[PDB]
Amino acid sequence: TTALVCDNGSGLVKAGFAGDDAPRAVFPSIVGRPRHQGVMVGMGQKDSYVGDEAQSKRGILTLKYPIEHGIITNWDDMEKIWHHTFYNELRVAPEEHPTLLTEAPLNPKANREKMTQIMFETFNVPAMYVAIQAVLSLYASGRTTGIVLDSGDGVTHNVPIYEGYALPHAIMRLDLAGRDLTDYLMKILTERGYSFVTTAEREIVRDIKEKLCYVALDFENEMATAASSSSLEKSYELPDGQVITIGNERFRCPETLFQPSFIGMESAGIHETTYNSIMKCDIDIRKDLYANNVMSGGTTMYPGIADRMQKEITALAPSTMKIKIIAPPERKYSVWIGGSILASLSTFQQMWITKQEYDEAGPSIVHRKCF
Amino acid sequence: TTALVCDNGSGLVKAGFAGDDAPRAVFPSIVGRPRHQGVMVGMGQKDSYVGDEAQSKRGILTLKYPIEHGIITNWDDMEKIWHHTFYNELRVAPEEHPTLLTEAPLNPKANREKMTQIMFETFNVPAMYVAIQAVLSLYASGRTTGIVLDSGDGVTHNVPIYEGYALPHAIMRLDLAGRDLTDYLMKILTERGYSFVTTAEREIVRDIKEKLCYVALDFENEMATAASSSSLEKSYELPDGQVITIGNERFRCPETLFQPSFIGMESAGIHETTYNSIMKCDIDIRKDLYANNVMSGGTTMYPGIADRMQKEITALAPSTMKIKIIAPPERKYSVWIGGSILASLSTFQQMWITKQEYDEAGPSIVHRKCF
Amino acid sequence: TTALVCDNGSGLVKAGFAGDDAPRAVFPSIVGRPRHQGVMVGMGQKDSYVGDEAQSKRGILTLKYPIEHGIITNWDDMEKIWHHTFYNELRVAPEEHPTLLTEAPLNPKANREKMTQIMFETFNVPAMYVAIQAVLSLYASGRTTGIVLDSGDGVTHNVPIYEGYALPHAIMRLDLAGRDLTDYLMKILTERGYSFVTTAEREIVRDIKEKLCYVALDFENEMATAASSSSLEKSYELPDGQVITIGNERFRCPETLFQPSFIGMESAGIHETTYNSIMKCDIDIRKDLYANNVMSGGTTMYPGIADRMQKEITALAPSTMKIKIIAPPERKYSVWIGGSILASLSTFQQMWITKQEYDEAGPSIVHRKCF
Amino acid sequence: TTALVCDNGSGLVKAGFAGDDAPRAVFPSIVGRPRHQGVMVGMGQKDSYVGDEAQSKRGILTLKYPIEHGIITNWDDMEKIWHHTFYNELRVAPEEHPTLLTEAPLNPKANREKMTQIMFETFNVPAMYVAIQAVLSLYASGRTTGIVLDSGDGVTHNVPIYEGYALPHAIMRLDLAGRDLTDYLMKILTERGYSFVTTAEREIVRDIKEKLCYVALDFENEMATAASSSSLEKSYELPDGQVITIGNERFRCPETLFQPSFIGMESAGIHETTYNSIMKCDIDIRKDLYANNVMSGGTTMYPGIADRMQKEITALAPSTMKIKIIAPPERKYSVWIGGSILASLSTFQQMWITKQEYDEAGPSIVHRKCF
Amino acid sequence: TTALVCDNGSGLVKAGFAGDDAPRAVFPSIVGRPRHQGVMVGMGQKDSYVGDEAQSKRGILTLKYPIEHGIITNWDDMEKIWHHTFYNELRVAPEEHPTLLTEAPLNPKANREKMTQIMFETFNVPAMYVAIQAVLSLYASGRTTGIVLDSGDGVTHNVPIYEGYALPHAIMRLDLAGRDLTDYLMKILTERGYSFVTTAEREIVRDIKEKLCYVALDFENEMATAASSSSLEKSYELPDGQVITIGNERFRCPETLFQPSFIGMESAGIHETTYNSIMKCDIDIRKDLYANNVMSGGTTMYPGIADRMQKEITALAPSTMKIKIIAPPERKYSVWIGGSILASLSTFQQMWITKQEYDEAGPSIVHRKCF
Ligand SMILES: Nc1ncnc2c1ncn2[C@@H]1O[C@H](COP(=O)(O)OP(=O)(O)O)[C@@H](O)[C@H]1O
Ligand SMILES: Nc1ncnc2c1ncn2[C@@H]1O[C@H](COP(=O)(O)OP(=O)(O)O)[C@@H](O)[C@H]1O
Ligand SMILES: Nc1ncnc2c1ncn2[C@@H]1O[C@H](COP(=O)(O)OP(=O)(O)O)[C@@H](O)[C@H]1O
Ligand SMILES: Nc1ncnc2c1ncn2[C@@H]1O[C@H](COP(=O)(O)OP(=O)(O)O)[C@@H](O)[C@H]1O
Ligand SMILES: Nc1ncnc2c1ncn2[C@@H]1O[C@H](COP(=O)(O)OP(=O)(O)O)[C@@H](O)[C@H]1O
Ligand SMILES: [Mg+2]
Ligand SMILES: [Mg+2]
Ligand SMILES: [Mg+2]
Ligand SMILES: [Mg+2]
Ligand SMILES: [Mg+2]
Repeated sequence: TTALVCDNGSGLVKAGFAGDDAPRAVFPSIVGRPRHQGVMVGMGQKDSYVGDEAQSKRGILTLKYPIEHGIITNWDDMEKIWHHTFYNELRVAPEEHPTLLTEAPLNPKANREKMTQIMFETFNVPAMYVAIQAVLSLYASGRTTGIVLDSGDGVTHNVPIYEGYALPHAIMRLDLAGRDLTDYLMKILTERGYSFVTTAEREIVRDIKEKLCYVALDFENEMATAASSSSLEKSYELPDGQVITIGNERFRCPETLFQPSFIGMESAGIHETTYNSIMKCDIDIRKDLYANNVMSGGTTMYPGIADRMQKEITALAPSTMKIKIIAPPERKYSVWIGGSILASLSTFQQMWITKQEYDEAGPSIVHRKCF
Repeated sequence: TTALVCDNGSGLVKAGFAGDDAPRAVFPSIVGRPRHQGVMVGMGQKDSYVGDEAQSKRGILTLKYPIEHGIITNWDDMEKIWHHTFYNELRVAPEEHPTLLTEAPLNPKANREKMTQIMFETFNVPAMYVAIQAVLSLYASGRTTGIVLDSGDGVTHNVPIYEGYALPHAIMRLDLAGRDLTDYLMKILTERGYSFVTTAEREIVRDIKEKLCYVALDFENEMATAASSSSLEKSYELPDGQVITIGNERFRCPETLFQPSFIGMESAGIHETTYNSIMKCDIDIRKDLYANNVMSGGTTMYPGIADRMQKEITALAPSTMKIKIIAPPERKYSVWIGGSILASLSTFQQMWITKQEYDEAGPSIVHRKCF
Repeated sequence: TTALVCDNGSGLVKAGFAGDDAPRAVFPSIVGRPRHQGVMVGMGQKDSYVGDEAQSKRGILTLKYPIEHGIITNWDDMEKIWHHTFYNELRVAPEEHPTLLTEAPLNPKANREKMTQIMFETFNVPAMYVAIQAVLSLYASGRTTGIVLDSGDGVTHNVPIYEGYALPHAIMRLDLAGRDLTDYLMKILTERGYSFVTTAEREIVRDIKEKLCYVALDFENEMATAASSSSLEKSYELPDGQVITIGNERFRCPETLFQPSFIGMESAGIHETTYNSIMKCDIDIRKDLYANNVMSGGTTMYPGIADRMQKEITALAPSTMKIKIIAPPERKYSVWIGGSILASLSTFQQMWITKQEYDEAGPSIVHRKCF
Repeated sequence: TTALVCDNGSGLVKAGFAGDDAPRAVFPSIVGRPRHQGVMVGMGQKDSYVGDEAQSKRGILTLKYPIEHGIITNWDDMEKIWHHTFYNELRVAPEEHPTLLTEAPLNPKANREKMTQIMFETFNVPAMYVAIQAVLSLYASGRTTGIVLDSGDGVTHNVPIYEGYALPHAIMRLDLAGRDLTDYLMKILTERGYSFVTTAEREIVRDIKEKLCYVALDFENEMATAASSSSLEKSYELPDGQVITIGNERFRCPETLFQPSFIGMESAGIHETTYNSIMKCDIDIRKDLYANNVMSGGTTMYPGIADRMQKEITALAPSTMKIKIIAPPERKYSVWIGGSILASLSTFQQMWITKQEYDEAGPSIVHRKCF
Repeated sequence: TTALVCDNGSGLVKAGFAGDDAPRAVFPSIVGRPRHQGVMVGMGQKDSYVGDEAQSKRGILTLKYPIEHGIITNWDDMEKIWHHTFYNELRVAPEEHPTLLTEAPLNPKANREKMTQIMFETFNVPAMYVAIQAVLSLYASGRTTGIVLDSGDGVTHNVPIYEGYALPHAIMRLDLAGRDLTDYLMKILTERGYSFVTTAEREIVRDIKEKLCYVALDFENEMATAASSSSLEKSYELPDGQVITIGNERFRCPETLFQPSFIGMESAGIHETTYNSIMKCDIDIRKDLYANNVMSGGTTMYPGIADRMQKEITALAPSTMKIKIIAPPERKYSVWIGGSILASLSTFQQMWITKQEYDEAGPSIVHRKCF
């Protein structure tokens, strides 16, 4: 029975079974192919590496991410990852369980529809349902009210929910996200001669970022103190033993989330995106949202980012509004956790879209709405 | 002598001279600033683009509209546009002529007062008068009786006038207008992967809308026929040569005017706003208003919108009431045209507020009433 | 008065005076040292050969290029070349003139800073300014808009500029360049027994390349026709009189620019690097960039390379976009020419960084931005 | 059935049958001709001695090596040696078996093609395949990852292989090898009056080298200790009974591999050639290569050479990188052993190029790639 | 002051003073001892004849040459000749002057060291320096670039020098030289009954050779014409009045230099030795060497030898290479002349090895290198 929860994000694939409080399979949504050599099978050499093994043999592969900015672009590779997810990672035969999928709001309708088709035809998934990540994030936090600030790898978005009701009219979405932060950092590391150009190296820079980068509480001030050599500098050991010294970049990188323009992004920073979404909501609600900002996973894992936003939102908001940011430990899996909850949830059972229904109605059925 | 007619709307600035039957200067109320680069003058690089040149170099500018929802918010940029209007567009020295301004009803009093101050101090305008757009619209149509339905970019409003008398007690005003329609359309275009996020792209979407969108006579029915691929689909070529295919959005966008809730707007659709305004009028007048609905400019330019409202008002009204909607060609400049007429009108001459009077009485003088 | 223009590239040093339309001193950035013998001075034997004399006596020297991939690595030898440039080549006493330097974008900050220090301390250069090569290239072409495709010896890079504004957010940079092409060719010449291993021989292969190699319009097709002995074969006389016959290599070498993977380079070919840089620009600009691609110097000197890219970009671009590649004669000195123009340019005068300023502010001053 | 493994090197010919763990025929690739006398057959005097008999009667022959620097130069004599190999040494009729040949990387294409022609036409070899020596060396060591350092008689080369994939982009090749070491030693022996000038004597010096020479762990230091008469001196008995005393030369000879310049070679020593090849590989691989350097045969047989390189590579590498050099006993036949393995390998069977295929496609067929 | 120049060759001793353009003492390096008689002093009969007096009384002496193949073998007699050189020939007291010695390249180190010891201990030579003959030969010719072809009595050798730099890596050395030519000729004269077996007679044959022998431009052709009695025959009068007729031998003798094998020499002829030495040099140099071959003394005095080599080198070389052989009159003293120049040369002064230095450092000091 149970159910599968598959948070097929743009960065990491988080899969597991309903009822568990943690993902069982967490691995990079990556399909790698022998960068060079051509590679005739000959003996038995495969030309396809997925997830952890692509990381292991990263040095000979060109790594691709099927999903870009929250949208599945390379469907062949996407299908491949799902295949791998079920059989090689979870070790489960798809048709045993109904599957709960997730996605970012404001995606192309074809994203849902094509994904749906595959679930029902390639994997023969008894029944399937695609939920919105923001909703799930609140379930994880145990809230019915708040601003969900999702921000990881491909997509950043804001969803206002009030006492169980979604306020779709104020959804915000940015391309700013972890992947942009990574690439920005690559560009910045170059300032010190640390040239990174390969997809392998990009991947390394992701690892650098996740170890050293953090959010400043006052970018300008801290940046100024960085003029003096100090604790702001911290080293990193590369795979080949070469040691890197990181300085300003350690906080300049994540700062992009607050100052978009760093990468040529025209939009406003996440604190204003959040604030404005609240401004687009009814005045009787605004207060409740101010005291219940809920950070999801991904890039919200930077140290001190909660405090930084608390500061800036407080500045933007009215002085009597209590600004409080919810940013629990394990929020990196917030969506997946919510999925587990929802899937195990009793009444939710009626929401499954059976293959039967799909065959009867066709693709359009996935756009039905209900909690 | 003559006079200047300056229909300083929220979307387009329409300026010209009294007596002409068409605006001489029609350009976007836009102030653009180099999105990125910082831009030290250095050689002679300016950091300020207004109107047509902001459109021309749109790709490197962050475009701002000084006016929002009919209210001047960025006064610095507003002043700048007026400067540009007089010297760069009309090529006229302000102090030569008295100036006729316009605005939406129910604006903040400070809007009038601050605007007034600028006219008299920055531009030294001999004498100035601020009229209400609805009144002017009827002058353009040659009517003394009717419901003026103004609806363009920032403001939609209803004003009942009967045989030369204004009925201020039944004025309606909505935030629904062209700019909301544009942004809704952006949100909807996303359904097909047509991501538009920049102010430049917003501007493009405005152009899309103005070419392809039209009003359905029966939204539900037409929307249903759109299930079959047909003539409802129509393509559009983007600035970079990429081709867009528009389907449902082609009529779903303008439909928002009839179903507000599409963008989270709580108010009733324009056909009910109109109807209700008539209901708030004396029963002896109602009949005359029913047969004389006058559409102003802006969004009333959508194809078939007159017929659509005729239908719905007919449904709302009594069966014996002849419902007739006046929606002349060139109504996109209705207000401006009326301004030209009124300014050239003999007796109107007494209405000018001289700088002398202003200096004697102060700001409050602009709230005097007379036809 | 005047000014010195010193395009200190990785391959050739191009120096001259502002106002001239051609470099006065063009010579190889090479420092050679007696390969063997040890060489005690004894009588008066020097152990240091720079530029043309290193070429002349190439046969007994190990030739080094101080600059690698656009970065100054051997600062001692770099200083030496500059010394030579001023006194032995230009025959000018540095302190007479302000100096305009150039470099590739995305270099290590220390490259600028150390270079700066030397100018002010070793050569006592009154005032100095370091410009970006791409900007200069457009000046040479007389354009304010276009994609600069720089590609010579150490660095290939793409810079988008629009109507005087730089779009730094879409700068691309590759290690692929002339030096890699040379070394690839060495590796390929080996196929016919033409073993080249010395730095002297590398230098010869550079000369081979510059005489015989050209860009195919259809690599696959031409390569196929090369199966038949024909005009594709062309001979070359080595310094010792031995005659070489070149076949496939004549176009396989430069083809690497379009197919990176030939040398194990992971990145995309220059036509996609260019295209993608344009894709990273605002959609309102893209069109203007498509019709204004500007090839700089270096490797763009291969025959037919303009036509080849025109073809491939046309394939990549939308069918309505007019693809036009600007690739003027004398583009091999494009940057230097632009430097001459800019240095002579009136308003530019304010940009000089005086030694005074440097002493007051310190190294960081060279990162100030302005046109 | 089985297969023939013929490691036709430049020094020794190693031939045997697939499945054996050792060569059956190991003899010098030498063709000797009566140095003087002219030699009319008369009675039955032959003018051609091959291999062991050329060594036996070395004193009256001018000895030639058909192969020079890995390239077959004297094809007539090459054919002769192969004839001898099959009939006089192995005692096998060629057409019984498919033949596995080997060669150094980066050879002239004509080397493969002409060799191929002979196999199919002179010897009528059912099917034949030419493999690269480096690959075979790893098979012998049982590894799928490592740096193959091949260095014997005519060719020294470096090939990086990672988990079954070849990284051709970082292949290095030097002319430095055993034959150069021999000739250098001849030149050096002259210092003590030991004049060796004949090809016979060269051959003797080869034997001297193989008995006495070894690699210093610290050349400078050891060389200094050699100032004192000691155990560094060791004697050798010549064929005529004359006794030689060897001193410094005992380690100065092999030192050339680390200091090229000793013989006027411009290239870097083998420890830097190795290191640099690793530097040309992806950073995620480098570590694995550092701990898996695999020495092939030939000159790697010098005593302590593994330890010497371990030292110098350790100096070059990062301190955290575990440097380990694999240099097994019997590595002098590494390639041949690998050949035996590969030939017996099941799936490899498909790789044979049948004479049929050759006749159909022609010479070019030998450049097909597959494992 | 001045200096002594002592070209202590294997055939003739050429001694004189620095600054002179010709040797003052030129005499045979011969020590003769009463062949028979025993010779007790008795009255005052000496048992030791050196140089000219050994020639005068040649008929009763067994003549020995202390030097063989460029190596001093009989040190007792060597010392004796030097004694004679200084006191009996030059008439100078050694200690008055510093002494410049010469030797062939690739000699045993003990040759230099023992010679050195004697200079400092037996003759108390203030300071001494041992130069290489090839270098000196170029000084005589006034060149800094060329192939020195030295070939006289004991040693033939090739040294490449380029613009003041020695290229030791391509030095060639043969035992073929005048003494071998003499002995070959003795063996050949026997064909006509002219038996020569004594050292006295050997000496006569040397004189025959120097009068009649010459180099053929086409050995085969000329040899064929010698079938007819002609001008090729030429007579010689022996010391006892007996007349010799020389025919084929007149050119067969010197031909050995081009065809080594005539005396059982395995090496290649001097034209190939020269050519190959050039081939071992860098390709950028080869051309300069081709046009600057410099013949030293000794056997290069044969008539037409320059033309003969020009022919054969031209055949070996590329058709575009201008082959030019420098073979000036008085080249028989080339080395000595160069010595005079160098010794008088200003800067050279620093090169003298003082006895002081020798006593401090010991023998090894003579292997220091510098020009
Ligand atoms: N400790 C960390 N600090 C900062 N960012 C992190 C950290 N861990 C992960 N990330 C970022 O989050 C991204 C993926 O997180 P996730 O929320 O699972 O993305 P998605 O749901 O879009 O797949 C990573 O690619 C990385 O950029
Ligand atoms: N052909 C058209 N169809 C539909 N809408 C239009 C058309 N032309 C203009 N508009 C809308 O009208 C807006 C401005 O019209 P206008 O009445 O001048 O506005 P305002 O008076 O508020 O400045 C435009 O921004 C656009 O949204
Ligand atoms: N005729 C030519 N054809 C092709 N490539 C050329 C030609 N001339 C020069 N080059 C290449 O351009 C390189 C240097 O050009 P340049 O643009 O001055 O380099 P840089 O500015 O990096 O110093 C040369 O090293 C050579 O590789
Ligand atoms: N014990 C030894 N020590 C050092 N070098 C050796 C030894 N044995 C052989 N060699 C060198 O290896 C050379 C040939 O080895 P091999 O690897 O078979 O050469 P190739 O494969 O090129 O024919 C010999 O000519 C000799 O120079
Ligand atoms: N005219 C000549 N023709 C040919 N060979 C000569 C002539 N004169 C001298 N030689 C040869 O040169 C030899 C010595 O010349 P030289 O160059 O001084 O020898 P070395 O320098 O070795 O002492 C003589 O022994 C003789 O063999
Ligand atoms: Mg996510
Ligand atoms: Mg209006
Ligand atoms: Mg350049
Ligand atoms: Mg081998
Ligand atoms: Mg001599």
